Amino acid sequence: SKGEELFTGVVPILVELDGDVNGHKFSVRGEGEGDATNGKLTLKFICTTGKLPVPWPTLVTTLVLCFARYPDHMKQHDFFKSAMPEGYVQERTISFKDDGYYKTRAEVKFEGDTLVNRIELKGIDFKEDGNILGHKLEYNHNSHNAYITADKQKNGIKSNFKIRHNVEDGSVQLADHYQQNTPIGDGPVLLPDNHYLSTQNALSKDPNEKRDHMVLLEFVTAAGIT
Repeated sequence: SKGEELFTGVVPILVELDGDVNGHKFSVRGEGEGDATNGKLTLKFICTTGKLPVPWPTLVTTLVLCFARYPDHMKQHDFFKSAMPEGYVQERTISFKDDGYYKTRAEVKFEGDTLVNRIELKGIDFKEDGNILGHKLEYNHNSHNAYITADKQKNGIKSNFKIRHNVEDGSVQLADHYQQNTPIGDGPVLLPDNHYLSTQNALSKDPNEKRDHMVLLEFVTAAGIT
């Protein structure tokens, strides 16, 4: 639909994150490419301030749903692409069970030929000996479904979902996500019927990279509408 023609091929991506968790300031920069026809993302993220003070897996959801594969019968429900190129604001609260929370605010928009995700993150109330600041999470990210609903009052969408992070002792750390997206422009956006996104992620390391970093492969596909 509207905005779909910006995503017909492979698109370069830039991600910039400025973060502060319990007063520990950090910065992350990512680059790679996205292919919405297959729902595929290929990115490499570097911490540009030293060692990341939180586990890389806790930043995956924060670090571009316009690259989701929406099948033909659902093309009228793709809010994310319909907002382009002006883009959208993506805001989340992420509550970690028995621990602190992240608040994130991002702008996702085209800057010329590159899709850019610029994020501010604040982390508050974390336990210095918990799973997050204590670095106790496995280096992976399991698959999740996220239900998308229309926020007709704000011409946007909303979503809430739980991420289950594997803990190195065999337990699970829950991260409860509430999300709200609002268009930056005022043109015709698509407000969808209820549906969901299915996401898979694989995390790896570049052997020739010396900085603290994360190589990320992601697949996102839409479903739930007949």
